[PDB]
Amino acid sequence: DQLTEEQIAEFKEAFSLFDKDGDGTITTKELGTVMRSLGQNPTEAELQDMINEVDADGNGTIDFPEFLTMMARKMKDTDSEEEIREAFRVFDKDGNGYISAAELRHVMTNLGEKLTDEEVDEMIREADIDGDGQVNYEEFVQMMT
Amino acid sequence: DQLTEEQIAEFKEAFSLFDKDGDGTITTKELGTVMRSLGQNPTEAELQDMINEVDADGNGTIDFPEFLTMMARKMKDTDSEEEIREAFRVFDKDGNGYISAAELRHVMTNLGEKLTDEEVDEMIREADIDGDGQVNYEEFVQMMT
Repeated sequence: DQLTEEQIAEFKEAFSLFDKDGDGTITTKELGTVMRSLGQNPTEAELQDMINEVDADGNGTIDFPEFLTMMARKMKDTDSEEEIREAFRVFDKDGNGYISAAELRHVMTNLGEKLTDEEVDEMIREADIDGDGQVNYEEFVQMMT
Repeated sequence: DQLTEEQIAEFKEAFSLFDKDGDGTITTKELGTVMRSLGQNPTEAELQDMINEVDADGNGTIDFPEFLTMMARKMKDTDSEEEIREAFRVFDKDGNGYISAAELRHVMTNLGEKLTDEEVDEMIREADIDGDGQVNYEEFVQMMT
């Protein structure tokens, strides 16, 4: 029991999405963002380990292969419940455990309708992402209108 | 200018959604969350006025007929980009104008692929949601589980 074709393609999609060089490597800083864009946010420590097992050679970079292999060995102990909870956490501002039913709806049904699973990828590529994955949303609005 | 049938149908789906009771009548807050669930955050004077306009008999509620009448007068002054802007603002937790690309991708492609429009509506109905449209997200996580 390994990673299906879809999973692989998912990891490949997230990695490439935050790998501006277009080559096949990403800094340790971008690793955290790649993970979060996958639904699992690692602790500063968990990420640290990952960077070591891969490029503990202080080079700071990570190759898609070394990353894919790493993702497979850890994709064993990973329940779908974690990823979903992270998705809802995005709506929790104060972190108090609650979210607005309205925002949830408006984001899932409205904005989800106006955007295809492939337009989000492109908009992020075209837009200029921060070194922490942070983006100025007016760019998404400007390109959607 | 008249409202399309798709419009009318949304205003009706949202109205009944947050009308926990069953009587085509909702409170001032329920109104606010209904309209936010449609992509249009209304001002607190704006809401008060939509209620003081109709329910000027003490109750402090509003029914679908008048709701739709106002929405018709309201929609004639609202556009599409402002609904997009509000969906992205959902991501800017601190209101600095920036959001996490990682987070945006995750809830739009991952979470948004694990459920449909009716599921979101179905889940919102089965979930305990207080007067502010606020809901404990652990519920949604469990419903999906």
